[PDB]
Amino acid sequence: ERPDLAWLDEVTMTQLERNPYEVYERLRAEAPLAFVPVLGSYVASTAEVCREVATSPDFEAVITPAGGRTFGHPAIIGVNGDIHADLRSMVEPALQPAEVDRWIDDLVRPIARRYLERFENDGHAELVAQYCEPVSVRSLGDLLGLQEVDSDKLREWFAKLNRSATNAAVDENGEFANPEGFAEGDQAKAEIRAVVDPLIDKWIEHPDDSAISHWLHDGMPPGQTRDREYIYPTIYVYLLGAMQEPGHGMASTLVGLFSRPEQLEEVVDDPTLIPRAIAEGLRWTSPIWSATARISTKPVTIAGVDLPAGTPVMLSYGSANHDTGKYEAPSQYDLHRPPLPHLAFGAGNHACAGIYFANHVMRIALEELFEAIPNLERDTREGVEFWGWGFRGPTSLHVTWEV
Ligand code: HEM
Ligand SMILES: COc1cccc(CO)c1O
Repeated sequence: ERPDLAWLDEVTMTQLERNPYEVYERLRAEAPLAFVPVLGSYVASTAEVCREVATSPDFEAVITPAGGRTFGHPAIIGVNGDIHADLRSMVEPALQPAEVDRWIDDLVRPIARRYLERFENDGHAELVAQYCEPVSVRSLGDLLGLQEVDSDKLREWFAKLNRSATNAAVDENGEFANPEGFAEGDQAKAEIRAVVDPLIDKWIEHPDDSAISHWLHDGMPPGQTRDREYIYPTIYVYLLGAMQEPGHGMASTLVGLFSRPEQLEEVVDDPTLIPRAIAEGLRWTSPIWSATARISTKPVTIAGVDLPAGTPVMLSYGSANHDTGKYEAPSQYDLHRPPLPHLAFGAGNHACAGIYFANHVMRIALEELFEAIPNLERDTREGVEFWGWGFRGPTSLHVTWEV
């Protein structure tokens, strides 16, 4: 429809998944709010537009089409008003900074040590599968009450939910181009139900300190629980992004540091720089790259585009974090970049609820990794490939060290 952007008609889903940064570099210059045909949606690509849409009183949350097919209702990311307020009040207690600080060290540090002991003397490792993902899912899984769900299974679940929730491609008529791509999401949800329904049955009668037990009971009249159908979509939301993203953030931060060997050495030598390294890592390759959206509630003009009411806008925060209006050479990882605001945790009333927790998980994991393997080096025989448009991270991270 927009004539000068006719080249967007030839952008493919595979291209965006393999590397979205060249298309989005053009979008940020040509059309900070642009309709991308293969995605079937307007997309916000700059920091100014993403922040404006995410915080505007004329927009509210909406789930992406593939997200809605994957999660249903009421996914915390896709609802508003009283339901959103209730779901926020449900999840926020265990994520409060004063609460996290009471137990985060005793949670994550023994988990990190357990996985490190399996390989720290091998001299080689694939850190995504052997360390980053397991620590991320084991830490959250224990907090949630899924202690008996193996980390291999949690990792499989977030991979399947990832592919289902980012199965966004549409055809010429706006219909999903790959309808078969939701089936493995449906299979994961069925497996999750078989595992979690007995745990809920038990928590209803015998509450404990697990987060899901508290989701059932907190704030409820005596003897009542939230219906499991009301909380399952937020359980699924956790089993995708809350499980996946801290592992993604760790791994991207390591890849970035390896790209700047002088900076990797600084951080190993001075672990107090790890939080700064992670913040730059999240900006440099945002784990949640383009997974959420908002919808206009009235006619509104954004970046020169007059949008009717009811218009969805995808928030490509991963592109916003390479906005050259804010950052110098954003495609380069730079630990010594001035610490500026970033959008890797989103913005507004639907901004990430788990920032403080996530930052500590990533911090502790990297502290223990560098303590156990100070001479870590990247395996330069194997290149690092990143994959993902909705969620983005390295598919593997082969490293070596002198034993
Ligand atoms: C590095 C790790 C993480 C990153 C980069 C990240 C980023 C994000 C982003 C970009 C959003 C969408 C915000 C928006 O639409 O404006 C989000 C939402 C959310 N995140 Fe995080 N997240 C991470 C980890 C976690 C963890 C570990 C948890 C839970 C323990 C969590 C809980 C949530 C919740 C509940 C929401 C939905 C908020 C709402 O819609 O009201 N996140 N996150
Ligand atoms: C915390 O988990 C999520 C955050 C934002 C988006 C999704 C899925 O679209 C998530 O699962």
